[PDB]
Parts: sequence; structure tokens; C-alpha cells
Amino acid sequence: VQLTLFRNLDDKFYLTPRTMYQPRVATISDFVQIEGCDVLFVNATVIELPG
Amino acid sequence: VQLTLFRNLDDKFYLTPRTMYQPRVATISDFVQIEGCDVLFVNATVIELPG
Ligand SMILES: *[C@@H]1O[C@H](CO)[C@@H](O[C@@H]2O[C@H](CO)[C@@H](O)[C@H](O)[C@H]2NC(C)=O)[C@H](O)[C@H]1NC(C)=O
Ligand SMILES: *[C@@H]1O[C@H](CO)[C@@H](O)[C@H](O)[C@H]1NC(C)=O
Repeated sequence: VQLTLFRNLDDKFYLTPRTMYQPRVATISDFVQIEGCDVLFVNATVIELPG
Repeated sequence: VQLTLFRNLDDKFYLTPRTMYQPRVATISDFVQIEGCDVLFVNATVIELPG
């Protein structure tokens, strides 16, 4: 919960801390899969998902 | 070590915090592999291991 998720120009997902701006490439081990969604989530397909 | 491991009704492994009951599915990235076993470990086969 200490990381922020954003998107670069090429629409790749990146993570950064909030203490300093040190962006890194988001991988599949950085996420937890849950049943429901949210209205504030970003919509993406399996093609654009993190590797 | 802040998470508790348990089994759901379909014999699938789940992890939850001990501050609130917020269960989530356990993945292989959540585990550390060691040589030995204790007597209080659940017996399982490679087939029924977390995805
Ligand atoms: C997990 O399986 C192991 C392997 O069978 C069990 O260890 C055996 O325990 C019995 C008593 O229940 C002993 O008589 C055997 O000698 C043990 N075998 C070995 C190879 O150590 C273990 O008890 C099982 N654990 C659980 C929680 O069911
Ligand atoms: C995602 O799609 C849903 C419908 O499935 C829509 O209501 C929502 O506004 C979309 N969200 C974004 C961020 O585009």
C-alpha cells in the first residue's frame, strides 16, 4: 500500500514510492487478484496486463 | 509472518491478515522454499499446491 501505480507514455504500468519519485516496472508478483472490481479502477485487457 | 495461512471450503489455500479478516488467494510468490519440514505442517501433494 506504500506504492503508487501509474502509466507511462507507452501505456506500460509503473510503480513508485511516495517518499521519492523512483519509478519501476510493475510485474505480476506485485499484485493481488480479487473477485470484484471498482468504478475507480482502470480498464484493461489481458494483452495490456503486467508481464 | 504477518499473514495466517488456512484452507477454504474447496480445500484451496488462503492468506489473511490478523488485524482484519480479509482473505485472499495464496500464490507461489508468497512462499519461501526450505529443505526441512516440521510436524505441524499440512501434508500436500504437488497437484494441490497454490498456483
Ligand atoms: C505428514 O506426512 C508424514 C509422512 O507420512 C507424517 O509423518 C509420519 O507420522 C507418523 C505418525 O502419524 C509416523 O509414524 C511416521 O513415522 C511419520 N513418517 C515420517 C516419514 O516421518 C506426518 O505425521 C504427517 N503430518 C500430518 C499433520 O498429517
Ligand atoms: C470501465 O468500464 C466500465 C464498464 O464495464 C465503465 O463503467 C467504466 O467507466 C470504465 N472505466 C474506465 C476508467 O474507463
